[PDB]
Amino acid sequence: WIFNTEIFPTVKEKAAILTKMLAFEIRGEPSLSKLFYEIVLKLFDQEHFNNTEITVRMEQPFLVGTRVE
Repeated sequence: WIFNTEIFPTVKEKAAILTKMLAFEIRGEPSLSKLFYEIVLKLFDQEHFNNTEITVRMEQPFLVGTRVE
């Protein structure tokens, strides 16, 4: 979903569906959370001075991602 451009009309729906994936470490699933923080890290990889993300990826899962043991 995230890593391509299409007629999906806004990126806030991608943001709201990806921000829900912070329950993987709360419920106790390490592998799904590892994949999720890998794709958040890849979203921050292909950006130097860019907004290929939306700015809520810099807000919640980046900051929780600096804590993930």
